[PDB]
Amino acid sequence: MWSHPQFEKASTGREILEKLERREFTREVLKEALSINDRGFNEALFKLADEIRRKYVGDEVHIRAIIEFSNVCRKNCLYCGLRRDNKNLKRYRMTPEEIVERARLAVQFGAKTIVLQSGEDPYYMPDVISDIVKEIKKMGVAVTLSLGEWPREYYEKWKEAGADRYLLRHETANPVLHRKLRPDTSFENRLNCLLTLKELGYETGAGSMVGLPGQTIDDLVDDLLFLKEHDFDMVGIGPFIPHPDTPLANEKKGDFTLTLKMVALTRILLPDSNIPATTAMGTIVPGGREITLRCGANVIMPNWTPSPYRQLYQLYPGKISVFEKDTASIPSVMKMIELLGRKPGRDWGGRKRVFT
Ligand SMILES: Nc1ncnc2c1ncn2[C@@H]1O[C@H](CSCC[C@H](N)C(=O)O)[C@@H](O)[C@H]1O
Ligand code: SF4
Ligand SMILES: [C-]#N
Ligand SMILES: [Cl-]
Ligand SMILES: [Fe+2]
Repeated sequence: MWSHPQFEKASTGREILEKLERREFTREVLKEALSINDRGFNEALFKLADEIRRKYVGDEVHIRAIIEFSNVCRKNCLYCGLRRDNKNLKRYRMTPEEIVERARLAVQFGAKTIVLQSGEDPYYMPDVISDIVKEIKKMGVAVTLSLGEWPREYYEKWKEAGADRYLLRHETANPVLHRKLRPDTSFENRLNCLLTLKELGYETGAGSMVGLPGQTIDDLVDDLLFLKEHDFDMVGIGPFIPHPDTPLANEKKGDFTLTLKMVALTRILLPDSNIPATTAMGTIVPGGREITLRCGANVIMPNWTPSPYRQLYQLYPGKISVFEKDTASIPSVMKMIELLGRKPGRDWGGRKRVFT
């Protein structure tokens, strides 16, 4: 028997970068990219992702204004502050008039997509959502829904009402962990919803949380390969942020750098996808969204939920700032985009097929 020494780190990193540039996306390559803790490797990975972003989605940063119109949820996900067992949290629902008029104001401020997100709140489902969507589509903008898991019939009604996109983050592709963290449902259900949305012709968004309890680097690799397999139009990635009024209150927070590497690898794997710099990235690090927009992201989703509701959509701590008026976010993100040397989107920013 003979020795078995490891290879030097910088050269291994350079070999990983070469494999990523040649698009040799083996599990071992993705695992090693996620595992290397060298600032200079990571910077090269971010620059690769940024290059691919420049080439295949360009310099426009698309603005998607989010209205979080109800924090009522029938589910009990272990990570989420809106879980039904959290009795500390004041619940609210916006009327259709409040929602439509608030959407009109975002359109006037220049948002070209309105995102309607909520807890899984049966009050609205399906017909109130259809009515709201029809009204917002008259404003000349795209509509994205992010309402959770519903029957195919509901998704079909909302498509006929005019919805363009659906964001249903897959959370984790590990089916054992998924069920542990989402005890009402399953990864199979979540995937069936994503497949139905695609079949109905939505632009479909998935994406995971990074740093969930029990999640490993091998699970993150499976998330990347899941995203690649389905060629999602949008991918929403952010860190898990523990919420004090949930069973996961005392667990580790997701790591910003690891999450940024997931965004970068997602852009490399899916060159023409729409990738937000998520709210959670801005919560975890000051300037986190700006950094993420330099590491492969091309979308920003300012929070347009009005007072007094905004502060109650408490998915995780620190999500909401109440230091400025509730109309500040769209101008703010426009200034951010200008300071980055980017441009706001000129059209609805739908996913295009320009890579291969
Ligand atoms: N503690 C937490 N940390 C980070 N993101 C969280 C979080 N709790 C929830 N989220 C994220 O918030 C997203 C929107 S939840 C609202 C939409 C819908 N009920 C749905 O579940 O799809 C979830 O997809 C999840 O990725
Ligand atoms: S993640 Fe979505 S489904 Fe789960 S508790 Fe939160 S709002 Fe409800
Ligand atoms: C979400 N941004
Ligand atoms: Cl969108
Ligand atoms: Fe988001």
